[PDB]
Amino acid sequence: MRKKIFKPEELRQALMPTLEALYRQDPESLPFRQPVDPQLLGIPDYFDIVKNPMDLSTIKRKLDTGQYQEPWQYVDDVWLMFNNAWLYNRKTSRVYKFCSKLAEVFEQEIDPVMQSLG
Ligand SMILES: COC(=O)c1cccc(C(=O)Nc2ncnc3nc[nH]c23)c1
Repeated sequence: MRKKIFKPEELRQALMPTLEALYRQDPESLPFRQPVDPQLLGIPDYFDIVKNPMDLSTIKRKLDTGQYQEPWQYVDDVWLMFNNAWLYNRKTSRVYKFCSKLAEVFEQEIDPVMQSLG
């Protein structure tokens, strides 16, 4: 099977608008722009529950520097960010609701872009 047919710089160009769409969500992107800081947020159990943290700044730096070698690796990091927030936070919470808003934006933005890689 063929692997890594796209250049990382091709993935950067194709996928960047889906990431920019998340950054444009105000105020829903604000809890996701920087890594969760458990000390600042007073949630000392965060790293016990969330074993692989992810946030927009980490995704952005990986995409900007061509670290994604397959399109699904980017998609998996975005989903990891969402799934961590839904896992840790109460379904009734503001962060949980804001996560769901971002995931809805991402779903609408990502489907046509993945088709354009077909
Ligand atoms: C620059 O950072 C901020 O301004 C800000 C504002 C409000 C909330 C947060 C924040 O990270 N809250 C979170 N609490 C629990 N779990 C989470 N998962 C993602 N964010 C989570 C950040």
